[PDB]
Amino acid sequence: MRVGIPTETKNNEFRVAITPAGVAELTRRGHEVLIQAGAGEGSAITDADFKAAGAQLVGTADQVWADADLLLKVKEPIAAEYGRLRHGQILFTFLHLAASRACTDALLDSGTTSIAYETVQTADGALPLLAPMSEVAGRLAAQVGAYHLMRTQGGRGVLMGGVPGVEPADVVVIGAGTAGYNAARIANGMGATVTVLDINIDKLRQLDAEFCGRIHTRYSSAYELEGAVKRADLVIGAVLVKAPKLVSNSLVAHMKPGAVLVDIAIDQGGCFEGSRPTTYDHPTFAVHDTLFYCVANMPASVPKTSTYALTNATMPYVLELADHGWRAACRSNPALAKGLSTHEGALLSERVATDLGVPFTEPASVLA
Amino acid sequence: MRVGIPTETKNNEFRVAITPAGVAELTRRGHEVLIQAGAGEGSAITDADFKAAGAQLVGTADQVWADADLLLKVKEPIAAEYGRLRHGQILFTFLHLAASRACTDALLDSGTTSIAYETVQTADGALPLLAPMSEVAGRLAAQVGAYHLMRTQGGRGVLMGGVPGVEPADVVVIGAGTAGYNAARIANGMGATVTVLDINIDKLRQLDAEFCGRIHTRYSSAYELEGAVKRADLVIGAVLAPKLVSNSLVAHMKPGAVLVDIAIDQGGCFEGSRPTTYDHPTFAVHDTLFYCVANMPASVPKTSTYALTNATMPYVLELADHGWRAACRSNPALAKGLSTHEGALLSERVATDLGVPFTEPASVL
Amino acid sequence: MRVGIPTETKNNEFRVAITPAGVAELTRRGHEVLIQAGAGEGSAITDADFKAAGAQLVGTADQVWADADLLLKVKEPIAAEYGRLRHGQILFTFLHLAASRACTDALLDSGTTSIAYETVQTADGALPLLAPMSEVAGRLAAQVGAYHLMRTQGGRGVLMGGVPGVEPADVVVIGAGTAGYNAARIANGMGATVTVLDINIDKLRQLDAEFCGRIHTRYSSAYELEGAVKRADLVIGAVLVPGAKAPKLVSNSLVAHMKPGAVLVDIAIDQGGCFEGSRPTTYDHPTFAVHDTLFYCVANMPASVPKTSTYALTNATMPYVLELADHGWRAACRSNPALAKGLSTHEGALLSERVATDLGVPFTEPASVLAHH
Amino acid sequence: MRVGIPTETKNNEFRVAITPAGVAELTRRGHEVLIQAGAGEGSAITDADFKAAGAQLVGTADQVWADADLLLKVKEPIAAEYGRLRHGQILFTFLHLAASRACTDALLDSGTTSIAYETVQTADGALPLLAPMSEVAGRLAAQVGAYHLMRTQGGRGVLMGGVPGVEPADVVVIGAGTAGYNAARIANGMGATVTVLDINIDKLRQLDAEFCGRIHTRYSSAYELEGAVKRADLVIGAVLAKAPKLVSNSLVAHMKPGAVLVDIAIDQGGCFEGSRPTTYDHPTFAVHDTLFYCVANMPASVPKTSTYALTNATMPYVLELADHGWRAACRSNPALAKGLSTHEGALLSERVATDLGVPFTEPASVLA
Amino acid sequence: MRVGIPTETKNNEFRVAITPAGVAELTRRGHEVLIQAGAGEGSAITDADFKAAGAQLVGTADQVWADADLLLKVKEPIAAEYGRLRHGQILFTFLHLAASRACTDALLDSGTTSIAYETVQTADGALPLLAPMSEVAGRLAAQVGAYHLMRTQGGRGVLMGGVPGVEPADVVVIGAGTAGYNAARIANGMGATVTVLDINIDKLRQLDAEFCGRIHTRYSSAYELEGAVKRADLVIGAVLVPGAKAPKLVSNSLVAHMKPGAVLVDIAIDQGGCFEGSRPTTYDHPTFAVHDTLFYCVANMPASVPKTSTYALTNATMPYVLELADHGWRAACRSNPALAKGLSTHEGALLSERVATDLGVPFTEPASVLAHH
Ligand SMILES: NC(=O)c1ccc[n+]([C@@H]2O[C@H](COP(=O)([O-])OP(=O)(O)OC[C@H]3O[C@@H](n4cnc5c(N)ncnc54)[C@H](O)[C@@H]3O)[C@@H](O)[C@H]2O)c1
Ligand SMILES: NC(=O)c1ccc[n+]([C@@H]2O[C@H](COP(=O)([O-])OP(=O)(O)OC[C@H]3O[C@@H](n4cnc5c(N)ncnc54)[C@H](O)[C@@H]3O)[C@@H](O)[C@H]2O)c1
Ligand SMILES: [Mg+2]
Ligand SMILES: [Mg+2]
Ligand SMILES: [Mg+2]
Repeated sequence: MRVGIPTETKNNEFRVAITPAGVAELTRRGHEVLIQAGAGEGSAITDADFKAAGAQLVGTADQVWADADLLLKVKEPIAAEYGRLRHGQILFTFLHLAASRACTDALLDSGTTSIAYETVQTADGALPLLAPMSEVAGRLAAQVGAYHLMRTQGGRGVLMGGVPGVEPADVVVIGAGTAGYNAARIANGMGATVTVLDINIDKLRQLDAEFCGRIHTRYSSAYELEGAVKRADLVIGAVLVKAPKLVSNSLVAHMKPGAVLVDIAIDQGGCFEGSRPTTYDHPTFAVHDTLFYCVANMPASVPKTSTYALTNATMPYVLELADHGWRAACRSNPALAKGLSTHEGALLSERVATDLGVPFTEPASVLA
Repeated sequence: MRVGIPTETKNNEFRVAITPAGVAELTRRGHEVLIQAGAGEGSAITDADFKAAGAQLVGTADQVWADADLLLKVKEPIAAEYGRLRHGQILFTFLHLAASRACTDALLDSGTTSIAYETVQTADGALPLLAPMSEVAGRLAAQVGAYHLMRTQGGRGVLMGGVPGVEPADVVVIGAGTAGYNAARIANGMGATVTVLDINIDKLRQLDAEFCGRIHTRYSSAYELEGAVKRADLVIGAVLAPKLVSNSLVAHMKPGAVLVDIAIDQGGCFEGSRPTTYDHPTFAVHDTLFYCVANMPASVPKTSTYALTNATMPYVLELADHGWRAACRSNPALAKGLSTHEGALLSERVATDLGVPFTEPASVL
Repeated sequence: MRVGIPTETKNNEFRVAITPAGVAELTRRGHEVLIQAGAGEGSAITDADFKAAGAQLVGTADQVWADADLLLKVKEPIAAEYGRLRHGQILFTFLHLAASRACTDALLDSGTTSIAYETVQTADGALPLLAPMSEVAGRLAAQVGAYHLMRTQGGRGVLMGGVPGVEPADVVVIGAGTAGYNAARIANGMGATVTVLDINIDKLRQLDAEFCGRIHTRYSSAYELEGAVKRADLVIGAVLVPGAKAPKLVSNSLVAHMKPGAVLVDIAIDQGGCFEGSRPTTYDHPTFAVHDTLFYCVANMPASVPKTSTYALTNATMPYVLELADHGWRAACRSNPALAKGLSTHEGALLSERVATDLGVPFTEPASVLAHH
Repeated sequence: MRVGIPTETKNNEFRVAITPAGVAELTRRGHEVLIQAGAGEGSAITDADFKAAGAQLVGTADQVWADADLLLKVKEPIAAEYGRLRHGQILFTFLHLAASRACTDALLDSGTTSIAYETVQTADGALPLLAPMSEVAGRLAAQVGAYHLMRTQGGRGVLMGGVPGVEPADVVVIGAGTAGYNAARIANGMGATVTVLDINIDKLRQLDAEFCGRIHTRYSSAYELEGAVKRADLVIGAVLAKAPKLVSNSLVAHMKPGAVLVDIAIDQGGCFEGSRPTTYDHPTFAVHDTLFYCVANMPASVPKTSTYALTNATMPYVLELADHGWRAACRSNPALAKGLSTHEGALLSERVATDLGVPFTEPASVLA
Repeated sequence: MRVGIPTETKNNEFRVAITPAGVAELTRRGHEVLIQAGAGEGSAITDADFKAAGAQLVGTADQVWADADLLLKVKEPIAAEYGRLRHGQILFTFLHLAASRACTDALLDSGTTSIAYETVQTADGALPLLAPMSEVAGRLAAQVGAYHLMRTQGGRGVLMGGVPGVEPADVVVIGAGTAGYNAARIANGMGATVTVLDINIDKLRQLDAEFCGRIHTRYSSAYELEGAVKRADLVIGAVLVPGAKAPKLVSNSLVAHMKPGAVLVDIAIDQGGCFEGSRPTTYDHPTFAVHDTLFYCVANMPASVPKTSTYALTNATMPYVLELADHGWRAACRSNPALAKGLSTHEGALLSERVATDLGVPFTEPASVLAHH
């Protein structure tokens, strides 16, 4: 079949839904790959690189959408693309349908078959396509937080690791899941004193074992959180579940002046009461005497790393969908089936259907 | 004696030349400490912190300068401050006289006694008061490198440590001195693959032992240096300056690669370096991003103030207890910082860089 | 029952399939242990050692095979042993059937019941009897690869760890399971720059955590594999699909692009090799040239460290040996799904699906020979 | 020559001034080694071990002192041994003569030639025979600190390393010399959060590099020291001339109830205002709501370790005294010569001479 | 001046005493560089590479030696080269004179001026030109020890690192200087249990700090050394007294009490060997039996990794080469006391005190040869 990857069109979205490794593998299996000219430029993949791997490069967005049987993207389609959606095409991308009725309705009205990266889920409950984006966000949180700690950025003016004889930044990571663990490991590699809070004591055991106690772990109670947050130079909100609000504005009021709060959970409401999504040009805002950083889609800022991280994870699903079509691919792999979102006007996600007050169609009935 | 610390007035300078630790020790010893109100605020030290330690908080800069026998600062006096300079006061601060005849003329015309932090020098040749600033600047170079590597900052789009299955940033540190060692260490801690270039094999050998081979060391031939730089996502120039990275070497670098010049305070070690500000920290050179902001340590004044004043403390105490002449006689390292006294220039290097007469430090001791 | 252990006969095979502690235990449970005289000498276990444990020592290999109900070995039967294979005997050893149409034929034609160590597989997917041998083979691969990088061995002439100011060897390990992890670990301990590829990203996460990113990890696509192999001084092939012949991942064409004097150690040679140019070699003559590189393809690597590997192996196999001796193959396999996955041949039936389909031989369901009545 | 080693006779001194290794090296060079029957049994050295190495075992202390040309000891001669001192013998042991007029006078009255372990000193200023004992004391201080932190010993009841989710002990080490570095190292290996205070920034740089930021370092000032001590569960005093009083009883008053303070400097006055030397059986006492541990001669607690650490250090010096006699050995080795204390009624240490108000005889005048 | 670099002639010696960038630097300074055709081939430096850099390629060894004012070599001249030694030439190379009366006599009888790399010595006592080779040899000692511990090499058959549940190899390193530290470090990286002995307790403290006690340290006395060696699978001899013949610390009767199949690598063989039974072996025939033990005694170990060792060496030597070329030996030694410490022979005088003491030969004070007029 024909696999199409258009240029991402969201403001500041520089990732692309495939790399040449991926193109080469599809091509080797007798799939034709159609890529819009310039699609990989944000990720430092040239048209030449993609063509060498086997792709046909196409001038236009609508030719890619009109000719592909499988359409790969990174983000959900936006308004300018709604008219490009079609019956008989499989769309595989991050969808976040609960967050957009316009998107969901555009997909339902088009008749298209869509599968969401973020709800693909293995039997142990893990989200293997979301996982690499959580790793990158976690790692970025630490770097971005160190930088905004600079006084020239409105921060308290504290270097992460201090220097001999001088106190390091005190870093608090809320959440020991994927993002959280990654934020802590990098803030620790920068010499900061890192404390991670979680109510999952097994996750705290893993940290304790992996850094041999260097990363502090505390059982997360409201009481312990308040105390840790009042002492912090840097707070990283890394709770994945809507995200609960663990840091009240009352609490922020008692923080050290110039403390930085980095909200990774922003892609689901934020885990700070005061969080509201930001953009790259205006990344941070003040709450009380404190600095909030809440940019949406953090991994888009490092496209060369994120493109590879995302697509290395999606590749085996991409291959199964190309080889076997959506129905058979979903029937063979219940993890892939958990991502099924729409098909010929049916909404196949019970979570989205109940959030939106839309009829739910059971996935099982469409796979027969 | 009275020790006086005014607020720093240079644009974007937020450090302060003493902490509460230093005031308590001066006070313990019977000296009076006078500090301009608000002086510690850029460094997150409040007036109340200073007062609890023993300081007297005075309302104006003019009063601090008038009444101090020993005047501690971070940066050289600027034009607005020239009228405050006075005979019979010891000024102790970073001066960099060879970079400013105006400042030199001001100190000479004032008759003041001054000692430069940066030329205080121990017998092994080390500069103990610059050292903490090089430590800070090396660590920052890693953090700031990492941030401008983001595509949104106009860098290539590479995360320092990558993630499992994905290539980390390739980081090259040129120079294995204090700053370089510190840049290498932070960048390695962030997960980047780090290569240090230097022609002192002994320093390479200490980096190899310290990190068990994890930080790569290459002896700095022209072939090694060019190959390393062309493969790099991030270059930290840390040679304390000669121009090691030519503009045409930069032409062959990966698009969107970041070059951070720590040497910028001494001309920079990249051909294309010119000094840059916090508001506009980077500029393009070919398809590459140069970061050359001056006084990097000023960015983290809570850290830098303590790093610096921990280093100056023993000298401050000796100046306070014994006065500049007795302290300088007892400690030749401190004497190496002598700059002016009662109209006379005491530095041969500054005198010859400015083509001005020079009084041998030994004259006055 | 009578359990028998013959002397290993494979080239330079110094391992044995039981130790004195094993014989004492079998003996204590009232079994007769028969051992071919000399069998343990390669592992420094003397006949007196084995006899004091409760074993009857036997002059001939033929007698051990004829008298044993359960026959324990380390390696697969070789050509000179095909005539010793018996109907109604249990053979418990490393088989690697997918790699040998001829060995499979002899087992099938003999009517024997065979269970392979390397397909014994627990619920979590782990291969507990292969594991210790993959640990040894992977550690060996790094030292053997380092040794062959020496110019005096025909290799490139590069030191594993370099020295200060001078680059280390670039080591590419394909596979991040037991063998690859151990190869990567030892190579990294010797100072090399180690990159590990796998298609299982969780294995790459584990390595990334264990060495805090010091050992590099790359998702294994053909595109990424070739780039890495072209840059490598030493390549270690360590991939597995359990019971299946190795996929050919490194083409002779790719090897033609490698640095002269590069070394390729194919640990997966026991399952047929994961390099196109791999063919089984021997401790006596372990290497051969392909294009301007040197291949190392020894299919019994742990044989050269028998004081380590005899014990590592028997620590793992002995609990399964005991179940087989006490209860017989069928009952033991019924009680333990993990042992059952090892089932390979019975009375001319091939019980392994991957082997069957890799060899183009008809397959018989294992459940059909274990079904209750 | 004849080298004699008697049994240590001070209360609770279980160390011995030679090991089998040392005996074998002396014996191989043609020296005769005479050892009091039972001398190494505190250090787990049987008479058989010494005998096998070439020693001659003798029944009585009297015989060892009478026949030895070089007498090796661990501690200074006590009152009962004063009559065993003699003209023409070399005595080589820890002397601390300034702390004892009775010992000093005994050495002088007897005419013996004595050399003090603790004043042997290389040209970088290091004290190589004292160094091993500081290493031991420092490491022990971490272990005894841990033990007396148990509530059952009167301490606050805090485990060094905590456990996942739970806060570790906060340990403050005052001084980054040999003892302090060693205490910081063990206390950190036990999982504690360790802060080291020193005014030597290059010693702090070394800690920062050796443990990669894990052991915190703070520039030492009374102000920093007060703050650190007020947060500590355990304070180790490791300042190495008499030791300065760095922790006042007033500061102790503001400490956490049940905090433990271990004074390694006790063998030169202690560095806590409240310190006074203790013994193994009554090792601790209360100051305000705090527990002080002040046992003199901590390395005696682990004679197997300490015997070997010490005699490894002294061995090259012993070999030279034996091969060459005291005069030639001292002329050739200025480090050994610095240990020179007495000879034929002359007092050869200027510090001891001025401290006791005795005539000072120049070591050079005797070395000619 | 004419600086000449002949091809190395020692067994399996693949290093060369200069690289193309060394040649360009001399040629830039106005010196003529003569290189024996083929001299760089073992280090993959072609005649063309050298010619490109500015060298004159000459066909015979004899012409290089006859024409060169400064003669750069890696190893000491051997018997076939003794006739090439010249009065009025400076020879700069590894000499190891305390270990060869024959080589010393040849240098003395020829009247040549020789400077040893291994006795050039900075005021801190470091030997900056030996160091890189010691790093290479120490790292190699670990990998060749591990190799010969294999049963297929006549070794004991123990894996360096063991595997979980099974004990690793027991490695003793004698000497905690450059080579000892590097061998301990690589052995430890392979998973071995490593014990290092030295009489310098400060070198033990460095090892203790660096590996937080993981590498064991023991003060070196005869008694400790014989306990440690009796328990060893592998012993690495790495002691030095600068310019002196190595002490024999490991007696043949001690070797008699070692484990059967133990491996002893004498890195110090270049200065005579620190084992009683040691004698120079070759990369062709590196081992021989002492009692039930295998001795390894290669005196040019870094020759096998020339891509690493040629650059490591020349990185260190080249600054001294430049000063010798520019100013002649006498002026250069006068300006640089470190280089002066290397001075070994001049016009029939032996300038090295330790060598003179060790060979029982008259010593001439080097300051006499450097005196002003
Ligand atoms: N030669 C010998 O003496 C000897 C001894 C022991 C083991 N071995 C062999 O070593 C091999 C490895 O064994 P193991 O115990 O490490 O297995 P393992 O299952 O633990 O790991 C094998 C890994 O290979 C990976 N893999 C499979 N296909 C891949 C591909 N196409 N690209 C990249 N990675 C891929 C898997 O994801 C898995 O992680 C086996 O063949 C085993 O029999 C040989
Ligand atoms: N075989 C080769 O190819 C080759 C190559 C390079 C170096 N080397 C040799 O390796 C040897 C060691 O060199 P290095 O650079 O490590 O030297 P080094 O000086 O750095 O270290 C030598 C160490 O040996 C210790 N030592 C001396 N006498 C001792 C004794 N009696 N007992 C225990 N320890 C003792 C010293 O205290 C010192 O720490 C030298 O002979 C050198 O020439 C050999
Ligand atoms: Mg398929
Ligand atoms: Mg002597
Ligand atoms: Mg010159």
